[PDB]
Amino acid sequence: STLRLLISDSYDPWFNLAVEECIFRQMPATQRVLFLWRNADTVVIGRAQNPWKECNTRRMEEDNVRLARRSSGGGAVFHDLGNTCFTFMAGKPEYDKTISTSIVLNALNALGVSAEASGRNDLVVKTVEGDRKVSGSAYRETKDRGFHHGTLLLNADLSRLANYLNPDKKKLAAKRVTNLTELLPGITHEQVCEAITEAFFAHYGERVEAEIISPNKTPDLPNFAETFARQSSWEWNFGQAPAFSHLLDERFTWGGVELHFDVEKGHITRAQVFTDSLNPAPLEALAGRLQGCLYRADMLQQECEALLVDFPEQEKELRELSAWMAGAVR
Ligand SMILES: O=C(O)CCCC[C@@H]1CCSS1
Repeated sequence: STLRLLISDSYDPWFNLAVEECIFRQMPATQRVLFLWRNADTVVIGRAQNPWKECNTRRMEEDNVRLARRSSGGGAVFHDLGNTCFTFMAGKPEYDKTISTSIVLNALNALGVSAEASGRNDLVVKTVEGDRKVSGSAYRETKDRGFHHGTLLLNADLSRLANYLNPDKKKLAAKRVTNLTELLPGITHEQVCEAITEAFFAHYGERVEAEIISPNKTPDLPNFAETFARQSSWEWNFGQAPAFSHLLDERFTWGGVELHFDVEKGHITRAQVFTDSLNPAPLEALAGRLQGCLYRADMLQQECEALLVDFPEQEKELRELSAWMAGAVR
C-alpha cells in the first residue's frame, strides 16, 4: 500500500545512506516512508568538504572510525550506535514538516518524555537547569516530495567528534545536550523504534509489515545496487587530497571556504573549492567558472559575480566571496 516501513538491521553507514538516498530520489512520492536505522562509529561530512583538511585521519584509522560523505552541504556529524535515526519521506502537497515532527514528539511523549520544537531543527526537553537538546534534524522539500531525517540521542558519546576533527584556526578566531539514557535508563533503540513506529501508524490510520533490510540482500528500492556501490566507494567518500600550488581560505558567518589553484602565464589552469556551507552549490559553480580565468582581481570578481542571476538566495554569500577575492589576490 501507501505506507512503507523500512527498518535497517545494519550499522553500515554507507548502506544506511544509500537507502536514504534511494528514498529521496528513487522511490515515488506516492509512498509514505518511515525508515529507522543507526550507524556504527562514523564521521559524516558534507559533499564539498575536504576530509584531509577537516579530519584527523590517522586517529580515525587507529580508532577504527568510518568516514562517509553525504550528498548534501554543511559540516561534519558524529554517529554511534547510541544514536537512533529516522527518515521520513512523503509527497506533496499532502505532506509538510510539522507532520513528522508531530510523530516524533508523540512517540517521545509515549516514552514518558515531553519535549518540543526548539528553533527550526532540534527537539528539546524542558529542564530545571534550562533547555537541553535531545534530537537534531534536517528538512528539505522538493518538487514532488518532502524529506525529513534526524537523530535521537539515546546514549551517544557527544564529545568524540572533537578528537577526529582538526583545529581550524580561522574558524576558531571567529566563534546543551543530553542523552535519553539520563532520563529513561533502560531505553533501547528497538524500544524507541516501536514508539516512533506507532506514532507513525497512528497518524496515518494504517499499519504495514516491517521490511527488515540489511546489505546482505537487495532491499526493494529501484537502482539500489548501483546507489550502494557508488555511495560506498572510497573515491566518493574520500577522494585524493587536493594538490595545487596556491591556497586561499577564509571563514565566513555562513561557512569556511578553501580555494585551491594553479596559475600559469597569468591565468588559472586548474582550481578546486571546498566548503562546509549548508548550500555548497554557488561555490561548486564558482570553481566551475574559475578555470582558465585571468588571474587578476577584476576577472576573478567578474566570474564570481556572473553567478548571481541563478543564485538570488545566495547573493550575500557571492558578494562577500567577490570582495574577499579582490582583496586577497596580491
Ligand atoms: O544534511 C543537511 O543539512 C541536508 C539534508 C537534506 C536531506 C537530503 C535527502 C537525502 S540525503 S540529503
